[PDB]
Amino acid sequence: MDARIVNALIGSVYETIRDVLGIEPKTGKPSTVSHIEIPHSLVTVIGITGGIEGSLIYSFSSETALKVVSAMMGGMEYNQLDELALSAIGELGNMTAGKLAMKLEHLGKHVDITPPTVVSGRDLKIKSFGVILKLPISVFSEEDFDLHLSVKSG
Amino acid sequence: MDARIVNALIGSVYETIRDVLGIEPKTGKPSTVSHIEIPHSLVTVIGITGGIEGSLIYSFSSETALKVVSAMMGGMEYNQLDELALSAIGELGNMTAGKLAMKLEHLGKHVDITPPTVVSGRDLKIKSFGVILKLPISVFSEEDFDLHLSVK
Repeated sequence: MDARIVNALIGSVYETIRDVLGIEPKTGKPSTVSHIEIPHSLVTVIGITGGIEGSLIYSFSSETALKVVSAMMGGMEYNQLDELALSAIGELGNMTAGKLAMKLEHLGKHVDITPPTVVSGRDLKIKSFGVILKLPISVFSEEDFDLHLSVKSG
Repeated sequence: MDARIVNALIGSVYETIRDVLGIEPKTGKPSTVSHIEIPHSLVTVIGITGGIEGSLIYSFSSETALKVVSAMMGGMEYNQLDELALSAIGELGNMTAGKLAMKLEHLGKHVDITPPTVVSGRDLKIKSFGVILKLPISVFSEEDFDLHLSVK
């Protein structure tokens, strides 16, 4: 996969979780993986079409979901994964793909971002297609966001 | 939601769950829902961009899944749900969305399709965004496939 892409992703995650959560993230080291293990119970999926067709998938614990939402809410404490709570997460990732989309444009990659689809369950397993990039991310805890970027084509 | 779309969807599903699986299915009755109530454990999610922004979410069971595989793999037998089985499952949803897209093209709207993502779990709950259309499908069992098309 193109480092430009990998970099384009990194910047989007960095800039985004800084403006929305107000905290500077710690991007980890890029890494190709064969499948996707979800240790959590909350997973979001965002499609991408065009220059590159695949996806952006990120998940995390319920405890982290809260700190996340509470952060988007300016500071208001929180502890209830209501409907808006799911929208919070969905909004976070959407804004991310939103920035990733713009950055790919500059480099000449015209892609379109799909709305998010937030899934939550117990023993979760996902099956994506294309080459799976893994980007380690530390927001509040050490690596509390295990994000992936699939590229079927592009 | 533009019935001209539900139109392209049910026909797409129909014409696809028909040629790929060789069986004509019964499309239930189009419903409008406030959210997606997941009655199964395996979902196939496919996204739409362009003319419309939304998704296509097939919901089916593990049992229902292997019957699709066998129905695709020349009708032989299939017991485990391994990667191949999975890739088959996606292609089916993918071939559908592909036809939905193709029908959309002829009515003005230009849309692009995302590759599918199969997810599975205990106590599933999918949060979707936008307006939603529910369409029940019966292939083998009665309503063994519940599909949702959330939009813009």
